[PDB]
Amino acid sequence: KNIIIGAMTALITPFKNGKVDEQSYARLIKRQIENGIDAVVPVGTTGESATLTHEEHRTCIEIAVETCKGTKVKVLAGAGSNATHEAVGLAKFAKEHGADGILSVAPFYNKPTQQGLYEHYKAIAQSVDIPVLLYNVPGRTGCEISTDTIIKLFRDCENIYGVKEASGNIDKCVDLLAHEPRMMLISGEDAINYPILSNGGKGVISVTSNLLPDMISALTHFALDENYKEAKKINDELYNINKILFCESNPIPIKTAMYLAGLIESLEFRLPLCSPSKENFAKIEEVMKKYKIKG
Amino acid sequence: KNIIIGAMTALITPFKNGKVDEQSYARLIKRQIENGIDAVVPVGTTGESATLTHEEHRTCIEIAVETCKGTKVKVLAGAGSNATHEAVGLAKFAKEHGADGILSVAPFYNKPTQQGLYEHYKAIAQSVDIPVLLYNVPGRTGCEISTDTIIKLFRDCENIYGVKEASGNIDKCVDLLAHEPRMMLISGEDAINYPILSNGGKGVISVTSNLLPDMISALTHFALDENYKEAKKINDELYNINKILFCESNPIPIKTAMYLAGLIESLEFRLPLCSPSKENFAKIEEVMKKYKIKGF
Amino acid sequence: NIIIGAMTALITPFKNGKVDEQSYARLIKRQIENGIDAVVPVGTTGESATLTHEEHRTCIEIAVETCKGTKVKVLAGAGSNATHEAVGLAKFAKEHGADGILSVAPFYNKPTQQGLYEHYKAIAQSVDIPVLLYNVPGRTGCEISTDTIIKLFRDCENIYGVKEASGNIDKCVDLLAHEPRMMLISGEDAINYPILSNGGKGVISVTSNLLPDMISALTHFALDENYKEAKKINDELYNINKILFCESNPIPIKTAMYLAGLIESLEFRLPLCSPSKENFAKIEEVMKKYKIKGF
Amino acid sequence: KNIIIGAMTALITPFKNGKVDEQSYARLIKRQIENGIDAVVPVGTTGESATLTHEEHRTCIEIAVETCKGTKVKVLAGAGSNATHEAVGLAKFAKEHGADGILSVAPFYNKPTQQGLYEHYKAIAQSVDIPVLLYNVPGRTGCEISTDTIIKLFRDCENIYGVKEASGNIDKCVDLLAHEPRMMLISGEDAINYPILSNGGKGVISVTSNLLPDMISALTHFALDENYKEAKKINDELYNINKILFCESNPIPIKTAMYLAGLIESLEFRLPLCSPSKENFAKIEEVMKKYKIKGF
Ligand SMILES: N[C@@H](CCCC[NH3+])C(=O)O
Ligand SMILES: N[C@@H](CCCC[NH3+])C(=O)O
Ligand SMILES: N[C@@H](CCCC[NH3+])C(=O)O
Ligand SMILES: N[C@@H](CCCC[NH3+])C(=O)O
Repeated sequence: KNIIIGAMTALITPFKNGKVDEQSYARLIKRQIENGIDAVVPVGTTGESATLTHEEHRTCIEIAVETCKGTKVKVLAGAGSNATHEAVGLAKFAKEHGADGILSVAPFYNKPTQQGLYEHYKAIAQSVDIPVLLYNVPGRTGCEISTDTIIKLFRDCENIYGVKEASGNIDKCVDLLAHEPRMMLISGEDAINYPILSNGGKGVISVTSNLLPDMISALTHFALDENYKEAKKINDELYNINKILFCESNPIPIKTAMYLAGLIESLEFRLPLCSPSKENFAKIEEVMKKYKIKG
Repeated sequence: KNIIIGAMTALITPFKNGKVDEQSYARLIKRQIENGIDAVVPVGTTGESATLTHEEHRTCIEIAVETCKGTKVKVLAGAGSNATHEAVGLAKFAKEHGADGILSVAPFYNKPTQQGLYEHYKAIAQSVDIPVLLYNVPGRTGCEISTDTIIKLFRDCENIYGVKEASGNIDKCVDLLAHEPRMMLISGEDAINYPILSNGGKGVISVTSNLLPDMISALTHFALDENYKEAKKINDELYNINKILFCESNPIPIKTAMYLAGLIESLEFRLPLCSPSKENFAKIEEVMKKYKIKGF
Repeated sequence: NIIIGAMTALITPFKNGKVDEQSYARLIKRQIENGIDAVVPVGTTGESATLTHEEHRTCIEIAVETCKGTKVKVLAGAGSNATHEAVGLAKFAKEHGADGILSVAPFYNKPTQQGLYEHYKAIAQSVDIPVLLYNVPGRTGCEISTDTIIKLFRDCENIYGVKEASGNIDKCVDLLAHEPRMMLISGEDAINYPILSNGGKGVISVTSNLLPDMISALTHFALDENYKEAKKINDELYNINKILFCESNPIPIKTAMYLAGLIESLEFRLPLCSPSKENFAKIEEVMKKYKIKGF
Repeated sequence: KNIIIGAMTALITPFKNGKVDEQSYARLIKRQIENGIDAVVPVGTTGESATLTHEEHRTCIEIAVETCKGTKVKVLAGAGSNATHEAVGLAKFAKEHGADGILSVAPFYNKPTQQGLYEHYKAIAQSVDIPVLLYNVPGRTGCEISTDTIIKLFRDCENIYGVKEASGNIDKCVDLLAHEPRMMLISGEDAINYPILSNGGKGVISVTSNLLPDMISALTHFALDENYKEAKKINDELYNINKILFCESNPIPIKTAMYLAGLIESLEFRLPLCSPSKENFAKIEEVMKKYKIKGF
């Protein structure tokens, strides 16, 4: 099956005076390209997909597809929804508008059964032909795509090729690849990028890469090159930034970090997201003072 | 402060051929109305708000308002979203179209901070001049509105009057009312309706009441009338059905039970929701046999 | 035959390492002087884990003699994660004048529900005094399931109920809806009233070390079905009830006793120890809200 | 620091007629030595430490010490307790009767604070002069030794050299080795042996090695040799046995498997442990027969 692996970036969606800032967005994607990043994920969790209108969401996917066209870099379009008909709609759009594949989050809030999860993803996979990456983030969704379901879907569906794991559970990671070595396990948690990669994971979808695309890109390629000494080295030194970028909900801290680095104009969120508390603000800028940020 | 309390129902949304069965929807509300229900909650979690379009969502509110108009049964409209701008738009439609107040779920999925939660609700509360009931269901949303935030919202916003608590945390309920006895604590967890009411809760927003509106109605009014022995009696009897209705994700069992009772024509959901396992179907069917289920 | 009502998990006071036995008697007298219906020598609040049998059994004796000739009963701590030990403890408490035993679920070793049944069955059959089960999964690492609690209650005459310390009011509804004959005892102070209002017949309290009159009043107002008054006290008590667990029980309660001049010295036996300076201030501050009894 | 690393086995404690089968114990330890284990852990959790008397506890250690004498195999004695005086008492015997070091579990049930955990272990480490390995298993104890606490103990106490981690938390394993690279991180969770080792872990204390000591020792040695591909392969192969060895509480499945393998005479537990459900019995037999088991 066709895949999208390697060092991938969960793009922040910068805001300017309320509206999506289409210049910085298309610009930041270029900064990711010119820094060793293999793929970009428009409008994921980090891109505030919840606060974006279906039009704005569709716009960002299109921008991402258009800024990358003609490069090595791929676009993994965030197409998740807790309503299957929307997710399909977002899936069909990405395909008909030229994304390489889609990252489809597990339905949040409505807590579907494993059966419902299977049919949800089957419907999405069987309405496009592009690679589909599952996304398991139970802390946010209130639901867990079981290994059984994940593997079931991988086998039943031609274009479902893996899962972005952000469940903090390395046991599940071993479980996945022990019973199903053919799948692409993607790290969805920055602090444990290395352990996932060292167990056969084939890439990451990073938040930290927004700030430090070089460090994250190198880590993954070192790990993929099976240079575990160097990949662990980077993972170890990135531990502090990886943890501090979650002292409050992503993408709050990362945007704050992208702001302090001059990479974006305004520290601007769409409610219910907001700027962090001053304490966590102090903690971020301090940790930032320990790394070399490029622009 | 103006409020909406008593026996309330988280209305299921019946589908027929994929579309909302509006006649059936109106009819189910009538059944709730005539069985002692004080207010109805169109399009909550139980009404599959996640998979309705904004237009269907708005229609269900219209149907609910139209059906309760003339009765003193209030319409507490589900207006929550994980986007403040959506939540405000929904809250404004609810106001403009006759809803007596709204129910606003804590933002799900995007895990806002307590600061973000406060501003999210303040923005909503300032948008309309009708009662706003907070909704805390951390198991679904991935976030918890802390007791302190709840009390701040209640004290800072004139139309925020309470919270539907669905966390299975009785300590929190004790915490809420020990510090702010003026707020309306609403049970959103059927199994423990009585413990919440008996600690000062002033109503329930029930899933069970779709099937047994009379029993839930009587439970709440016994409790509200301080007849705790009779309220507890009913709560104990309802424990079986109260648990079985969550053998899978609400509203999967309740809709199955409604279908089994002949109260809705077809057992249809919108994906990712679907019919329960054949086993749970049999378990629900078996548990129903222990209860007198009022018809239309 | 049962033990219900307002019960106190007695603290075990230390002076220079050894159990201050005069302080123990004075405290127990103080509990009796304030309407407490039963005392629990050597519970978790009594630091059973760090005591020797020489002391575990000294304490029980003192409890028996101090209560000898009053209406106040003695529910001895007699639990262990080893059945042969718990049986020995059960037999001791009996052979030494205890009116009943409190038996915690086996901690650490995580027995099955089958094992939990065979454990308690062997305990109840060893002695002829009533046995109160103790469920505190946050401490033990296991939970006695509702079915297991009910089976034990039905299969053994002297198993008459359970001290519940799981903060799960649903389980309390479950237990009393299916087995309304058992004595559900509250083991979490903050939610004493909601448990009592659902048919609970008593509390085994930490706060009643400090405020025995109020806890005794609460429990008795609820037994008389004056739920209005029981709720008032429960609400007044919430703050002290919560602060008494700002650190692990019995660290805050012993600190409070010390601050109230009720024990000689703030002395724990390791691994327990003094609270942080911060929590010391918190505890001291919270205490001011309350009128505290002397001897 | 004096250390004890490598492939280690949490020894089962076989009972015949209620008493510790001393001869079978030595026979099992001998089998471990022959199949390449680096250390054995007498009377830990798997050793049913909870139900053994002090006489038996000490007896088991001495058997482990005397069997390992004249070999490279070390004895890491289980010597934890949730009372510091008893833990020091246990520690003092283990040191005086041959054990190369002690494994000391975090105080269970009484939940001491981080400050308490520090003073607990400091009192242990400064009362005997043999290596001490911390044991963090919060699911059994109810408390967690924080990363900061572990590093403080490592730095302020000469003979504390690392921690057996059985919390299924790889993030914590990263935090530990990233801030204190001299830490001897030992896997205490068989299913994640490889991921812990691949991050700089220096050993395992295995339940599975009782049954398959060759595979566990091969896994650990491969990982220490930077041969991650082969170490992962084995870990992947062992995943199912590593998981079903916990369908019921350890050491219930492992002892069952050892009995069905003919490695011990009888399947006796001391209460509150007991024989598994007859269905879990067949489950264990099923999984074990999918592996190659060494005799004596
Ligand atoms: N805020 C809603 C709608 C999002 C529409 C697509 N960006 C949600 O998170 O599901
Ligand atoms: N599916 C989106 C939009 C729902 C719109 C109708 N309530 C959500 O769950 O928020
Ligand atoms: N600390 C040991 C011994 C307690 C002795 C008194 N029962 C335990 O809790 O198991
Ligand atoms: N049940 C006690 C007994 C300890 C005796 C020495 N192993 C405990 O686990 O602490």
